[PDB]
Amino acid sequence: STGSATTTPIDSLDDAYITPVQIGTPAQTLNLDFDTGSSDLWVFSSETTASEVDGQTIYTPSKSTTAKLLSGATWSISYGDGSSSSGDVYTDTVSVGGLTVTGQAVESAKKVSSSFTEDSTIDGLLGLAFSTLNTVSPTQQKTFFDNAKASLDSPVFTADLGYHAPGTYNFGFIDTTAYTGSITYTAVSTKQGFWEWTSTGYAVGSGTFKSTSIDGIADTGTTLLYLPATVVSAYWAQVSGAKSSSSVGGYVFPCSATLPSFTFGVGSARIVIPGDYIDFGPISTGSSSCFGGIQSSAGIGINIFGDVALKAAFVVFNGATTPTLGFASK
Repeated sequence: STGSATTTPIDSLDDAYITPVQIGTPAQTLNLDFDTGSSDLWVFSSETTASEVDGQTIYTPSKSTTAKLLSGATWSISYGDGSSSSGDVYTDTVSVGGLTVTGQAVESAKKVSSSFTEDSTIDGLLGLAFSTLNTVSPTQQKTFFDNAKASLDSPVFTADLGYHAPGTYNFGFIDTTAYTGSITYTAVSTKQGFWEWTSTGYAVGSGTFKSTSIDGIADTGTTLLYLPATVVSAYWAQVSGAKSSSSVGGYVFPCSATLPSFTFGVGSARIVIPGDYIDFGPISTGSSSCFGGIQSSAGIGINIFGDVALKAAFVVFNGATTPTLGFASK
């Protein structure tokens, strides 16, 4: 089998992307944030504290003839941005772009933190990291991809995120019309549960490529590109007036600037992020200070190839027995 679904930016900055997902019988369609950095499929629901729902579409398990309470199971997750959610668990039928999994764990939120409430466009998350990170207790549950894998034509999914435009998540096949040149595959460590790989270096604008190993994760659920402070300083030093602002929480730059591109290495191949992809707009409405899309990872503990980097590429998440990642230009 295969599946193919369009993913759409939630706002004019590409802060996140939502993908429609069918849950239950009859189908209830919710718009989920596909997150290769986590491993829980959780939804706003009829069980979510009413004051914490503000415009999201909710899953109502009592209206699904295929929903079954997973008795005793609870979940609770905290994300790198400080947000969190928790609740109980149902199994139900879940379909993405025509690919159907029966018996998928659907984690129903009883509580969500303010950032989720305040984002009316995201109805939940669909985790695509490794199932070892799934938070359901006492019986850990599998991701949608893990449950689908055996049925797929090939044990892969691909992320093709757009810049200020829709893109595609495919399951079970590689669309050879969706990229240019060849796909370069690179090794993955699953020891931390992530799609963790090692970039071979970077360049800033038209500058020379610096060969240096940068370990990080391919994370569709993180907006920006988080890299070591040395790399990030070298980037912003090429933008007149750019500075790191403790009060804003990162590098800012004059909105009048033209940003240089940023290149990252995948083996001997190179992915070029155009400068415009690194502009996240005014820090507050009407400000002439703009927020940068490349930020230091020094306070995170891990480097994160988030959407800013991934949207410049066609990305293969290869879930074969030994997983690997593939990157192509597009």
